[PDB]
Amino acid sequence: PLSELVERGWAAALEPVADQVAHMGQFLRAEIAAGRRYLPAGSNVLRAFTFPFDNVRVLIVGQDPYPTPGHAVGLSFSVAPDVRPWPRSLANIFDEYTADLGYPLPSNGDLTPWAQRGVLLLNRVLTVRPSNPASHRGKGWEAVTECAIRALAARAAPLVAILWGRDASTLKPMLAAGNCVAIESPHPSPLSASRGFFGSRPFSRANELLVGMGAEPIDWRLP
Ligand SMILES: O=c1[nH]c(=O)c2[nH]c(=O)[nH]c2[nH]1
Repeated sequence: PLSELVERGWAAALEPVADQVAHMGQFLRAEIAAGRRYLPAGSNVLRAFTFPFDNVRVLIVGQDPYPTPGHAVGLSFSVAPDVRPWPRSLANIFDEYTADLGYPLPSNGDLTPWAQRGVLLLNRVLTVRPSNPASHRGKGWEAVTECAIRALAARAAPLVAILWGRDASTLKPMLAAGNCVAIESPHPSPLSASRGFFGSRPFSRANELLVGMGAEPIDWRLP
């Protein structure tokens, strides 16, 4: 029952895909029964939707959770506070963080503070088989996250989208079709590094766009 698993706003917003969420629940049970594992932990799978739907001002889109055991924590790109070294994508994100914003290197890879402040860290696919990158594509997550993005875009509220998962022509449509949605283009991914990602200034440009739409900027500062 969605209201059990996600925040009040999110439970209402995701009502249309409530059965598909239940189905993914049956999928993950079937995987354990079949002797395959999944990440992140069951209690972290919908973690992105445990922060207030109404407060979201930025969407960061990834593709799939980290396939390495102990990395995936149910926020796109985030890792648990004791994870070191950081995955490549997150080191790349943090290099852009310091360059764009001028802040020092974060103390750890926990992006929880971004989530608390209205950054939706959403992966298109919300589970993965450990050590098998992108193993859960086409298992039914795509409809769920599409609806989430659709719902978010439909709010009479400012939204900036950052696309770090390369599915631009998949996602540009839903978003472009909302009232007050700005999409950061182009769509370099963290692993494209110095071929487009570094200097993309996603953070400062999100804040310029929010203030331009009469919204408060995000405080991007991590501890
Ligand atoms: O394209 C991606 N790369 C990652 O390294 C990653 N990590 C994550 O949670 N989502 C994504 N998406």
